[PDB]
Amino acid sequence: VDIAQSELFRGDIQWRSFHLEASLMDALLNDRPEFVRLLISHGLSLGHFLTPMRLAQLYSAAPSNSLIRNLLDQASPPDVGHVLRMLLGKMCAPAPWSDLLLWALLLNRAQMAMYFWEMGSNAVSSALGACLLLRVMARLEPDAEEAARRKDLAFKFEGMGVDLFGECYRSSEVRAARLLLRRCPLWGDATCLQLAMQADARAFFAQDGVQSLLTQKWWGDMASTTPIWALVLAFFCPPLIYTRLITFRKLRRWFHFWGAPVTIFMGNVVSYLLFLLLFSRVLLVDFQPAPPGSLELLLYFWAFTLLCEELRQGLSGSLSQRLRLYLADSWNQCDLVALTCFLLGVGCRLTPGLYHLGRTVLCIDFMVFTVRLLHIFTVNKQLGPKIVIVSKMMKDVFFFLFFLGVWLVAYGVATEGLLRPRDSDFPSILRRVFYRPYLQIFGQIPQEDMDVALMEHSNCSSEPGFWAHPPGAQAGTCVSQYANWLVVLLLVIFLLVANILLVNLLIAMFSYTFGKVQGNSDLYWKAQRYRLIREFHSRPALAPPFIVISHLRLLLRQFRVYLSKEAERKLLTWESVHKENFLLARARDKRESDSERLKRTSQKVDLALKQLGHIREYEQRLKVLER
Amino acid sequence: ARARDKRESDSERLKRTSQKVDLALKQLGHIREYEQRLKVLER
Amino acid sequence: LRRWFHFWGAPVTIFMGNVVSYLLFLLLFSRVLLVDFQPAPP
Ligand SMILES: [Ca+2]
Repeated sequence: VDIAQSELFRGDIQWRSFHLEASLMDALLNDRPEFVRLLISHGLSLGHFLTPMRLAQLYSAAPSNSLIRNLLDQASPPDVGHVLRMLLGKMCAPAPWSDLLLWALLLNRAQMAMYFWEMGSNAVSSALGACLLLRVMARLEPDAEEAARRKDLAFKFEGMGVDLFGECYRSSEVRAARLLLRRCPLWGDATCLQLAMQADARAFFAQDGVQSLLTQKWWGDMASTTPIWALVLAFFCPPLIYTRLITFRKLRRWFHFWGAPVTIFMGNVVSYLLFLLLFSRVLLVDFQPAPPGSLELLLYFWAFTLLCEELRQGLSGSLSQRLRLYLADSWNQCDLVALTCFLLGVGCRLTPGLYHLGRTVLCIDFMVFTVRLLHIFTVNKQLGPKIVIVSKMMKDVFFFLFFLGVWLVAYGVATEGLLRPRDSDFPSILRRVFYRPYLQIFGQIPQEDMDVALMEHSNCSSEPGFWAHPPGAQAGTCVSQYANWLVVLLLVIFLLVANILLVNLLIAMFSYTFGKVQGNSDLYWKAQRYRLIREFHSRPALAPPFIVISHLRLLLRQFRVYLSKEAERKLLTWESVHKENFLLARARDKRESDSERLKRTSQKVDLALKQLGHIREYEQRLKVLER
Repeated sequence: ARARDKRESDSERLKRTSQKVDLALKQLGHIREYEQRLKVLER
Repeated sequence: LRRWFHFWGAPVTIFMGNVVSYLLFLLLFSRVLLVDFQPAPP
C-alpha cells in the first residue's frame, strides 16, 4: 500500500476516474480493504461507481464451495433478495454502502464488512441486522470454522451496536429513543428492538438506555417515578386517580391510567387470583353429581374467556411464525396444558358415569393453573433473576432423582427380601419397597414394622423358623427373625446415605450451579423483560371475565414512531456524527497504547540508525576528500 | 509523592523516551543538512 | 440386511440393549427373591 500512497500523493501526476474505478474493482475483488479505503477516501464517487454488472461480478466472485454461492444457485443475475427472504424471514429481511455491506456480510469478508458499516447510514440497525444475519448463516454453516468466524463477527457487530447506542443515549435520551423505536426500511421495517429480539442480542437489551426506555413504556402515560403503593391505591379506588397522587404526561386521564401496561398487568393479576378463588370454591363445595349450578357456569364462562384470550394472543403473537413464537414461551405452554385439562375434566364430568374422573382431572388442573402465578415475580428487579436461575437446576434435580431411585430400589428390595412378610400382594410389595423407604427420608421411620425386638413373638407362620407380628396395617402379617440385625444395619446405612450424602450433595450442586449461572440468568431476565412488556402493551384493558367485551370489538372490526423525511435525515445525520466521534475516539485510544508507542519508538530508532550510517559514510568521504 | 510516583511509571518513561527520540531525529536531520552544506562548500 | 447390522452394531445401540437387559435382570432377580425363593428345589 506504500507504493499506492506515494503514487497517489504526487501533485504533479493526477489520476483520472477510469484508473480509480479499475483499481477499486480490483481491490474489491481481491480482498484488499486498505486499498479500497485509500481509493474511496481520495475523492471517489461510489454512487456512480456501482453498476448492476459490477455487483453481478462481485457476487460471482464468491468461492465455488461457499454457502452464499450454494444458496444463490439454489434460488435459481444474482437474485440475492430471495436468498435473504428465505434466510431471515419476511418480518426482518431486506451512496450504495448498504449493498456493499450486505455483500461483504454474505461473503464473510470481515474487514470489508466492518469498513462498509463504518461508512453506512443506519449504523445501529445495520449492526443488529448484521448480527442477526450472521447468526442465521452460522446456523447453516457445515464447516465449524465458518460457523466460528460468523459467530465472532456477529458478536463484534453486536458490540459495535451496543457501544454506538451507548454513545448516542448519553447525548440525548429523546433522540436515542426515537432512533431505537423507528422502523428501518432496509431491514423490512423492523425496529431495533425487534431485530435485537430476533438476533438474541441480550447484551443490547441489558444496557441502561434500553432498560430505561422499557421502563418508560411499561408505565404507559404516567411517570416512572410513581411508587407501587400510590398505583395500588389509585387502582382500588378509581375516582382517586384524578388527584395529585399519580403524575401523568410522560376522560383522557381515565384512559391513560387504565391503558398503561402496568395497570393491565395488575388487573390481570387480580382477576387471576379471583379466578383461582372461584375455582377452589367450586371444587371444594359446589362440585356435585347434580347438574352444574350458577358458580359452575360462571367458572365455565371464565375459562371460555381465558381460552379466547389465549387464542387471540396466539394469533396476534407469517401465521406459522406467529404460532411458533407464541408456543415458544413456557408460560403459554402452561396455559395450554391447563386449558386442555379443564376441557377434558368438564367433558368427563358431563358424562353421567365419569363424574369422579372429571373431578380428579379438575383437581390436577387446579395445580396446573395455580403454578401460573409464578409469572408475577418475574417483574421484580430483585427476584427476576432468581426465577430464571431456578430453571437451570433441573439437571441437578434429575441427577438426585436417578440416584435416589437406584438406592431406593436396592434398599427396599433387600429389606423386603430379608423380612419376608406373608402379605406379599403386589401393591403391598411395591408400597413396602418404594413408599416406606421414601418416607424414611423425611423422618417417618417405622421401627415397630422393621425391628423384631419391638414386635410380639408368635408362631403365626406355618413355615419353620421364628416369626413376629408387626402392628402395622400394611406392614405384613408376620416377618422373619433370622437376620433382623442386618435389617437394622441396612436401615442405619440407608439413613447415612439417603438422609445425609444425597441431600448434602444436592445442596452443593445447587450452590455451584447458582454461582455459575447467575450472571447469564440476569441478562436473560433483562432480555425477556421486553417480551413481557410487549405482551402486556397490546393486551385489552379489561380483566378476563369481562374481556369477552373487548374481544367482541376485536371481532366487530374483523412501539412505533412516525418520522417525516426531514426528521429522519436529521436523526441519521446525528447518528452518523456520533458514530464518527466514537470511531475516532477508539482509534485514538488504540494509537496511544504502550505497544504502539514502543513500535513507533523502534521504527524511529531504526530511522536514526540509518541516518547515523549515512552521516558516518559522508564524514568518511569528506575526510578523504579534504586530506 | 503521588506526582512523583506517577512520573516514574513505565508509560511516562516510554512517552519521554519517544519524545527524546523525536528530538534526536530532528538533530540528526539538522546535522545531515549541515554536513551536506559543508561538503558542498569545501569542494 | 446391511442397514439392520448397521443399526444393531452401533455402540450406542449395544449400550441401550445392555441397559434394557440389566433392568430386566434386576426385575427377575427381585421377582425371584421376593416370591419364588422357597426351601423347595429351584
Ligand atoms: Ca398466555
